[PDB]
Amino acid sequence: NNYALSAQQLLNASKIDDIDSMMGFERYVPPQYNGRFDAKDIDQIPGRVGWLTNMHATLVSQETNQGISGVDFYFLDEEGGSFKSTVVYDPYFFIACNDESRVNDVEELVKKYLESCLKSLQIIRKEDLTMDNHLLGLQKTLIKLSFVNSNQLFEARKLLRPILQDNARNIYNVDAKHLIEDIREYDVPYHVRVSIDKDIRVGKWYKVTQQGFIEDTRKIAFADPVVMAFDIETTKPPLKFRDSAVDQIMMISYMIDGEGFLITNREIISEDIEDFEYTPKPEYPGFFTIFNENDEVALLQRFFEHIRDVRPTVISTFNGDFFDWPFIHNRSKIHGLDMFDEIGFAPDAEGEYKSSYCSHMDCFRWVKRDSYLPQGSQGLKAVTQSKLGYNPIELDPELMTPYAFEKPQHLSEYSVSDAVATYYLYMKYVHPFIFSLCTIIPLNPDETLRKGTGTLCEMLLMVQAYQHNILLPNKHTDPIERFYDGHLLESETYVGGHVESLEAGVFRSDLKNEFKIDPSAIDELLQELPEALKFSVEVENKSSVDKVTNFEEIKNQITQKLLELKENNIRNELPLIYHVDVASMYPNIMTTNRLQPDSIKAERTCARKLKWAWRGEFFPSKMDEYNMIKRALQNETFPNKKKVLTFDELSYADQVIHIKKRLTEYSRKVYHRVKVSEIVEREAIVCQRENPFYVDTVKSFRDRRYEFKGLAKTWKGNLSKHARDEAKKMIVLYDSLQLAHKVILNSFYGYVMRKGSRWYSMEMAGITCLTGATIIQMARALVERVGRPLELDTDGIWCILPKSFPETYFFTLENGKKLYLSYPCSMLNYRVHQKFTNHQYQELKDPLNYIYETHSENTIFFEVDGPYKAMILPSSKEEGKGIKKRYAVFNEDGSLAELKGFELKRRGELQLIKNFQSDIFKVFLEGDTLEGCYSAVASVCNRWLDVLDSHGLMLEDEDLVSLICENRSMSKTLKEYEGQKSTSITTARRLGDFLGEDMVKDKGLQCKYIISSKPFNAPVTERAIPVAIFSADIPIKRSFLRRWTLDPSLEDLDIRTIIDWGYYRERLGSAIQKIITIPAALQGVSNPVPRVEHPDWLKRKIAT
DNA sequence: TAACCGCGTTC
DNA sequence: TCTTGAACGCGGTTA
Ligand SMILES: Nc1ncnc2c1ncn2[C@H]1C[C@H](O)[C@@H](COP(=O)(O)OP(=O)(O)OP(=O)(O)O)O1
Ligand SMILES: [Ca+2]
Ligand SMILES: [Ca+2]
Ligand SMILES: [Fe+3]
Repeated sequence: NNYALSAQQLLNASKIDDIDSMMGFERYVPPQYNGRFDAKDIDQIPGRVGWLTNMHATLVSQETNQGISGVDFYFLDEEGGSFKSTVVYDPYFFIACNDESRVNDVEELVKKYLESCLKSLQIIRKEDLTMDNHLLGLQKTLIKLSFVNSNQLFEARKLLRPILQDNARNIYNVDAKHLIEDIREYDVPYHVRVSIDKDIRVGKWYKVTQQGFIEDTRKIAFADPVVMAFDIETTKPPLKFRDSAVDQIMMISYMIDGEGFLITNREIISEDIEDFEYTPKPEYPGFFTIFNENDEVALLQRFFEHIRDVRPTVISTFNGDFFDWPFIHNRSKIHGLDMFDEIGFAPDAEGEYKSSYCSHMDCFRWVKRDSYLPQGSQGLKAVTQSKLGYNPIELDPELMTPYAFEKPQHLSEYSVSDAVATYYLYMKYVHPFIFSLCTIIPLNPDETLRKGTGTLCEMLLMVQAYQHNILLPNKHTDPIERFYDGHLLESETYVGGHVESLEAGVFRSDLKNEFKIDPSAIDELLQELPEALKFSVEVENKSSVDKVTNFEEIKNQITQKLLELKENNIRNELPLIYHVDVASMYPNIMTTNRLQPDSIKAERTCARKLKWAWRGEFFPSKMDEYNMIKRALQNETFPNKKKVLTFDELSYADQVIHIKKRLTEYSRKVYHRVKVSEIVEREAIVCQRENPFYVDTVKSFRDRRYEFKGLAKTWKGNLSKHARDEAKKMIVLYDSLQLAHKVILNSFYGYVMRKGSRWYSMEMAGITCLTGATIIQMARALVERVGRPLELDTDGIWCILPKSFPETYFFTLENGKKLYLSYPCSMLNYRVHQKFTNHQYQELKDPLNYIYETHSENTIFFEVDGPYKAMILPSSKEEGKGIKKRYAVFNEDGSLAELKGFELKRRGELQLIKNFQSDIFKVFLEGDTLEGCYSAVASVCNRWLDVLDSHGLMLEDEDLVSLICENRSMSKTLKEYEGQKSTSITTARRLGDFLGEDMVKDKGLQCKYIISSKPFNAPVTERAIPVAIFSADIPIKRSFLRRWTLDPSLEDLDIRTIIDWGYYRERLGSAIQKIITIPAALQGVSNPVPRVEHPDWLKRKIAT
């Protein structure tokens, strides 16, 4: 019932109100005032001020029978206390009409059909970007159906779903039902709807008054919530995962606002623990006090009791939604405790643990979304070293439970290791970012942390659409089929970024390089030189040439250098290793071109036609064959007392899955292919006068990210003097903050392609990509002619320029100030603004009379990364091909500048290749000549080959397994890969066989394997031996080690007997080839490690 | 062979 | 239900 649901949500509400009272969040109703809610005199109006930390939807009773929708807001005050306060706002959505004439007619019919759920209805008007002449002022008439609570709203939709689907009777010559076109803004989440309409945001200060919340724009900083972070280490069966059903919590470490506490279960932890200290850097103090308890239930209850004592409004964990919280929850139930009644936490619809007064900050969600760290470096170990600057305590999870008996202090100091890292990781990186993000995104801390960047973008866009009175579009629904010249398509897409491998090998400042400069390109550069340094001064640095002392001097110094290189073109010199890269490329291409989904028109100036490249992946079959297989499927029966289902009876989508997978069979059996793919160049018109609310939202977020990037460089430019340890401290703060916004910023591009988007446009996303490829290839077309481009990717070109090429000069202003000039950079930027500027950008100057001014927009700019020391790019093993998206770059202080894509960086490759790649790359700095350098690298390669050919003799059996184990992660559970083979798959099966099916039950299983030599002549996937078998009982070992070798006579069990050493040697050989010997070949040096042979295509090209 | 896939990168 | 995109390397599969 609708009155039953409201009754259920009402006692949830009274429970929450009691938990909030317990934790200090009593509902405050402000003193009554009947005056002007004048905002300047804020300190006269009676009420209570507070920093807003949370907001949850609610249902509120009479203070009729059903409740009223509202939102509880959770504040911290100025007096060290807390309070909570409720706002009510009627849920609402809109009905649109085919004909504006009879709008009241459909308004009386809706008053009839929704009589038992509607509360009120208005006639309002919003701007529809779909509508004709909306730019001249026209608006859309809509009925605003208002409701008492969120249940009546969904109830009205359930009644209107008939009427809408119904319109999809004397035939010899309209009713009110058939004028309901669609319904709008029914989707909007309620607390989002309140936070938007009432302009309330978590993280701002408000004075709560009877007239509403008053933003107090005076307070400088946030308040200071009491923050608590906790980790739990529990018992574990050997070589098995931790199971809440069987195991029990050994200890719970935690920190509350800099003070640490460890609670221990003295029924598994042998002795008792003294209050010790763990501070791995001076800035991260950690004095812990231990609460030694007896049983678990005593441990679980010093925990629950300590939470109520401190009443924290933030609790942080690391992966606490998947492991820590559900473990504590289930072990309290077995001990007869309701965690909700004790703490207020309970799982939500996604199984994540949330409370009302207290945000649950799982940092694992931050590192995964916003850290800009590779997944290989997203464990808490790596996250501490990267972003906190020390090496935390580390302990083998197999030694964990026995060290509880044998060495309790060590396990105690690994437990507080994880807690100190978690608390300070939250306070330095997660807390400032999320709560600042909350001041602009209409969500509370829990959802700001966990929602996807696409969805964060939708929020920001929905505030904008609303505040400019723009009617929200409904969410996009995927076309269930599309057809291309009769062929059913699998994927409709566009050509994305351009990326080129051009040269491989070692390039280095100390070693000369041959260049062949195009004289005709120089001629161009000096022709455009005069206007290009005017550009560097006025548009790059935002000044005037009229104020610069030495414009002609710099203009002459470049001229002779360019002229010298024009006559003496074929030159052999040291190179300048540089990187050019467009700053926020795709956003700036959108803002420069006024690119937004509502701007894309279809034949119906103000018109900037731009091209994109459409790619379809259709089946080779004809359409006669498509209906043939559909008829085949219709005659056959499908499963679900009704487990018998017509083909027609199933949803149009699921049908497609069956048609598509049957069509892959017929195509893979009549046409020898599953997909034919085709590029089609298409053009679209982009209206330059359309409401730029989307473009302006991306412009505003771009500007927000740019400021953090500029502050980062400002401290980098201030790095000359603990100055070298405090200036470099923030380089990371600000870079993190700029990198955190990078993914959200670029999601404004991806958003227009996302499922369920409200502003879907493939045309828009394709136009951005094609423009970006045209720009990057224009830049390479010129760098070819004056240097050697090494590697190019979307918006970036690595290159060597002749040492003779003009680089850096400083303009001087009458002020005495200097302006930075990189002629390699400004020579491209000037070309970009010549060739890619939008001279059709129209913007309303006077809205009151609809008068637009037209002007020229170009925010596209390259940026120069740096004069570098060395760069090592690998080469493919196949002829002619290169390897894209991998390389290493070094700074002139020897330090590593960039490492991209190599197995060293990726999550769980074969460790041997990871340690090899960690070793050689720095060795590429040694030697005095190109060949002397390759000889230094070779010496490292032979040392590794020595390890492999010696069958790791001189290597301990503990490191030998660490070095030869590959670690692949199963994105699902083993059941879902049915009909697939992989080393990750079979090693997971063989592990379920060995240790039980209970370790095959959770997704994301880490599969650590060895490839065995036996069974010989078998595919590599059938020889993947899980690594824990060698840690097992000698009986259990020798059983499975032969069931997997298919050698029942097997007796020797030393790892060196089982391992297919020829297999790992071929892998090491491949890494030696691609990084070293084959690029060596391409730079004219004979193979530097003869023990790894060149391929026969390279052997043929030594004699030819 | 040529085609395609899963994972985790670089954009 | 909630859900940013495409390009690419590598080691495995398949017919
Ligand atoms: N996560 C991503 N999601 C969507 N598009 C991306 C993403 N990363 C990169 N791109 C797209 C849009 C980028 O503008 C473009 C080039 O990427 P990239 O050079 O790494 O960053 P950027 O140019 O956007 O900012 P910046 O160079 O200032 O750090 O490719
Ligand atoms: Ca842990
Ligand atoms: Ca860029
Ligand atoms: Fe137009």
